[PDB]
Amino acid sequence: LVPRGSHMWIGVISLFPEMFKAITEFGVTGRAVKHNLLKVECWNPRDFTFDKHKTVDDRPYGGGPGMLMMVQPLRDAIHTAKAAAGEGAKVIYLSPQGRKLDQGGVTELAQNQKLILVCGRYEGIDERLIQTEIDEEWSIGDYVLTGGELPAMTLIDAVARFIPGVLSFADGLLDCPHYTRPEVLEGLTVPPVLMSGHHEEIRKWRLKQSLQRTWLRRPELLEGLALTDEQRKLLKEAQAEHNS
Amino acid sequence: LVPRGSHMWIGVISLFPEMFKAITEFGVTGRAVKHNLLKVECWNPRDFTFDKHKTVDDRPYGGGPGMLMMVQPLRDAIHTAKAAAGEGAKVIYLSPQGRKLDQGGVTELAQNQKLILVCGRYEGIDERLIQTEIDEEWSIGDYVLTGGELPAMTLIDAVARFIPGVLSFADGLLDCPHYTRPEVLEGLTVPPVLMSGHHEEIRKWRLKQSLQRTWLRRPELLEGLALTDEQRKLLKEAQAEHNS
Ligand SMILES: CN(C)c1cccc(CNc2ccc(C(N)=O)cn2)c1
Ligand SMILES: CN(C)c1cccc(CNc2ccc(C(N)=O)cn2)c1
Repeated sequence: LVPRGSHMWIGVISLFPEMFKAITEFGVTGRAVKHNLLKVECWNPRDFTFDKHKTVDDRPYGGGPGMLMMVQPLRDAIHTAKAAAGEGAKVIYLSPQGRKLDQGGVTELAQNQKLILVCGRYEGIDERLIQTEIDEEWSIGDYVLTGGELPAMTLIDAVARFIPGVLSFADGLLDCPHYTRPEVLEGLTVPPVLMSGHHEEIRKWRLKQSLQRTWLRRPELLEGLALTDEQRKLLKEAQAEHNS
Repeated sequence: LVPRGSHMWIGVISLFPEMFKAITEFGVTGRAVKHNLLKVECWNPRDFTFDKHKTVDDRPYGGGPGMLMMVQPLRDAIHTAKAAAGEGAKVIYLSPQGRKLDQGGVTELAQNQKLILVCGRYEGIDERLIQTEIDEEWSIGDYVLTGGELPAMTLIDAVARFIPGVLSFADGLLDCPHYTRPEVLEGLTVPPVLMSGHHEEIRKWRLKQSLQRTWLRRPELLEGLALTDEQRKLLKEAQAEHNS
């Protein structure tokens, strides 16, 4: 009954599929799953092992302190996910060596109706599997985590927001400050304009604050933008008041 | 019995504390928790409400489509976490408007023995709470998620790796490719040097590959580095071979 149509299917390859309950069972993403706007399906390489101890790691050629994902169980899990996905599924590997995710990249990834996310553990996966099985390698940021599961979940959450029905950044700026009750909090008052009921004055104040915040915190983000006439004016005003 | 000492305590304020099972119950972080190297303690603003329906959101002054976290339950939850933490706990708010996390920032945050992480939902929290309760505002990347929980979990995982006992980036470079069995995979062979047993040749090959990979994928990362004599040489060699 809930209108889908732009529903999204996401296959996940992970040694710890139960981690994905954090997004499939709670909040907005949990609702998206319940309403069939989002489907997350997990395959565990451990289920594709054949030895008694269900071995899923293997030693790197050339030595070193780390292990890699064992090729055969991982490869078989990926092939099974691909078979379930059918035609048109893009296979994504999350790693610190990948293309850096930003909101633009999220909107690009969100254009896919089917994704398969491969979650590496240990020191990652065999380079030849990346060559033969992986379409795109992405990073959620310049830091190292214990597995690709949190990055995969982060990507799912980010793209889920663009699925119709699931739900100032949209303009490439940081957001303005927001206020709610009470009118006075530890001596700090709400900006009078927000309680004026003057919608146009409130819009312009918020936009001016967003411009000022972006300039002060992330000035490089401004360089990437072609500001509107109005934005140029409000930013100039904010900068003048800062130097005043 | 497991040596701790540099153990870390992390308080979390979240409307969905059960999401944090994804890190406290599984993998390396799950082991860290079991071994008392890492403690994660959650407070839910819903438990600090007094009305019949346990209301945790509130309307923004000045209108708009979104809601904010209700101040009183959130504020009381934060104060309770602070009381439990005692002296010296840094309070962190995760938002897209915060300082961008990278590995350097992770190592800085990891110097804290106590952290409190505040997870915003809806359109975030009252600006005056950020002023009065929050020490530092951090972002895990330039994208928007449905809540601060995945960013909080991402930060916990990243900093947990620096807790002694819990466990090429360390040099500011991307990692080299790695290989494991089989020797031939879909016609693709393992680089002969990795099966040569010549440790010095293998080290230099890996370093050269890391330099080449960083140059090709993330050249800006190289600008931030003062390369060693050896790194300058191997990078020059890799670049020469690319133009050859
Ligand atoms: C070489 N190595 C340690 C490694 C290689 C691949 C995957 C993993 C799993 N960890 C991840 C994955 C992604 C990210 C990210 N920033 O998107 C951070 N951590 C580790
Ligand atoms: C204004 N707004 C929508 C908002 C404001 C604050 C928090 C939140 C919760 N969502 C988050 C949190 C952090 C990150 C990050 N990149 O670290 C991404 N999403 C949303």
